[PDB]
Amino acid sequence: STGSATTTPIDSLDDAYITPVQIGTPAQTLNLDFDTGSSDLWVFSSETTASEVDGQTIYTPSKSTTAKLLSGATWSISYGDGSSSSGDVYTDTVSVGGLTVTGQAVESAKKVSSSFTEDSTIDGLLGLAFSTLNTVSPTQQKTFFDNAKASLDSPVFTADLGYHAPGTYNFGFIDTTAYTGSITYTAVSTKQGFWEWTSTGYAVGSGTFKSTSIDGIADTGTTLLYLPATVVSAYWAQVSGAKSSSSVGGYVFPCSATLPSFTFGVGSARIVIPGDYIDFGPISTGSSSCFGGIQSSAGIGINIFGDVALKAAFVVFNGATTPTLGFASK
Repeated sequence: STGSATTTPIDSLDDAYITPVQIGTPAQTLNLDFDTGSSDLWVFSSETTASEVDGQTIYTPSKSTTAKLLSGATWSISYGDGSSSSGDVYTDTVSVGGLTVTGQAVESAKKVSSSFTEDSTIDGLLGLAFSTLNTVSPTQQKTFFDNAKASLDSPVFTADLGYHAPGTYNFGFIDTTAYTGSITYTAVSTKQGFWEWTSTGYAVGSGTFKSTSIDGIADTGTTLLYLPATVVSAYWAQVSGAKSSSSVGGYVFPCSATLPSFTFGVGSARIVIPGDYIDFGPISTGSSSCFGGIQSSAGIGINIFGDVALKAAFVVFNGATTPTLGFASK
């Protein structure tokens, strides 16, 4: 089997991407944030505290003839950005882009933190990291990909995120029309439960490439590119008037600037992030200070190749017995 779904930016900045997911019988379609940096599929629901729901579509398990309470199971998650959610668990039929899993754990939120409530466009998360990170207790549950894997034509999914445009998530096949040149594959460590890999270095604009190992994770659920402070300083030094602002919480730059590109290495290959991809717009409405898309990972404890980097590539998440990542230009 295969599946193929379109993923759409939630706003004009590509702050996140949502993908429609069918849950239950008859189908209830919710728009979920596909997150290769976590392993829970959780949804706003009929059980979510009413004051914490503001415009999201909810899953109502009592309206699904295939929903079953997973008795005794609870979940609770805290993300890198300080947001959180928790609740109880159902199993139900979940379909993505025509690919169906029966008996998927659907984690129903009883509580969500304010950042979830305030984002009316995201109805929940679909985690695509390794199932060792899943938070369901006392019986840990499998991701949608891990449940689908054995049925797929190939044990892979691909992320093809758009810049200010829709893109695609495919399951079980590699669309050879969706990228240019060849896919370069690179080793993955699953020791922290992430799609963790080592970039071979970077360049800023038309500058020389610096060969240096940068360990980090491929994370579709993180908006920005978080790298070591040395690398980030080297990038922003090429932008007149850019500075790190403790009050704003990262590097800002004059909205009048033209940003340089950023290149990262994948083995002997190179992925080029155009400068425009690194502009996240005014820090507040009407400001002439703009927020940068490349930020320091200092204090986060890991480097994160989030959407700013991934949207410059066609990315293969290879779930074979020994997982690997693939990157192609597009």
